Amino acid sequence: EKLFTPLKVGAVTAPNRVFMAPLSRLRSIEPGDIPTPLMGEYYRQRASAGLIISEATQISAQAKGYAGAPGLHSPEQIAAWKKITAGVHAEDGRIAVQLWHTGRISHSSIQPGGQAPVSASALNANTRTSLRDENGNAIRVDTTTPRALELDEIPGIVNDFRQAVANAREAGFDLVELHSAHGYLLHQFLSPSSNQRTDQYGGSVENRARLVLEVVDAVCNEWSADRIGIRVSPIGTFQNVDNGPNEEADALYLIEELAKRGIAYLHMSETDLAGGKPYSEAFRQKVRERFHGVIIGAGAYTAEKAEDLIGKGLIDAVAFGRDYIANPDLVARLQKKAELNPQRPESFYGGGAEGYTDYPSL
Ligand SMILES: Cc1cc2nc3c(=O)[nH]c(=O)nc-3n(C[C@H](O)[C@H](O)[C@H](O)COP(=O)(O)O)c2cc1C
Repeated sequence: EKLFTPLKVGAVTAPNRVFMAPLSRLRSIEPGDIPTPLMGEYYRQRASAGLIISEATQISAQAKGYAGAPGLHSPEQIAAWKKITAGVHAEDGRIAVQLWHTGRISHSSIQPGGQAPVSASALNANTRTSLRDENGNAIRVDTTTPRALELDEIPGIVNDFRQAVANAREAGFDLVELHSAHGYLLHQFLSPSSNQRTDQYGGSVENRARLVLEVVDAVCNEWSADRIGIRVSPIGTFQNVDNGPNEEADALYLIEELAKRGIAYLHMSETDLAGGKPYSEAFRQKVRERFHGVIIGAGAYTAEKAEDLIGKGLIDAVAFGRDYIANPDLVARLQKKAELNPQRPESFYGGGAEGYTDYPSL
């Protein structure tokens, strides 16, 4: 068994390889998109994880696409996150903040000034996001057609990521995870399906990856490379964003570029919740030989699959999502081979303590 052995992950050392995947639970305070003491308790309950990766967190107000998702741009948000990271650290845990811009997966009603959200191009995502109704309950609503970012707006986006990472450091996070997956802003630029730009930020894979790599360079400079992770989902289709006709070659280009920056980790979201074709061992080997930091696998993993791939030297750790929703002490349960609590999907998004902090530990 290798799941319960330590792993150096950039600036910190995880005592085990059972990581908590980033999970939007949409329970923040509005107005202000502010983390809450209840969120603090939820994360504290899970502090035995090798590493906690937080729910996706806005780099800016414009970044917002979901009602109830927290930010890390305002003083009030920084102060609230400080309490949450202190709680995790009080229990000898480690926590990374996942930072995103939702781009076109958003709605005008939650944008600054109530205006259209932004993206690489001006075509609708043709999906839904989650807002709140008049009583504060999560509701699904069709995405608003975006405006294409103007070329002179791109530096501001890079700066917003940079500033959010500065803020993450002050808030006491151990690492940051850039959300470059699942059809959100960075992935919108990466994918040819969502990027029809004719400037240097569209066309070739070099142009499509230009933005995410500018962001990686900015955040490594702001803090340190050993503090930076990135989540990608470069094979398959996610939230209507596929990865184009040369997805494998384009993925390896991006991974080679990321490797040059010497960042802490590469987190691969292998499938959407609806499923997809499995990664081949050949492709995993091609990834492994290009990236010289920690590789985290994710997507419907079992402990058995995690052990198999860690044992083969293809990944270093596994992030569990839904099992972590339902099992605060997932590490102890997997170590002891104990049964897991049943999941209650109706309370994954929005609401309060029920379905959030009421899954018991052993
Ligand atoms: C309720 C819920 C919220 C999620 N929120 C995020 C998120 O904020 N960021 C992210 O990268 N992935 C998010 N995902 C994807 C998970 O991180 C994970 O990749 C997915 O649940 C598959 O892994 P699992 O089979 O271990 O649950 C979310 C998944 C669920 C079920």
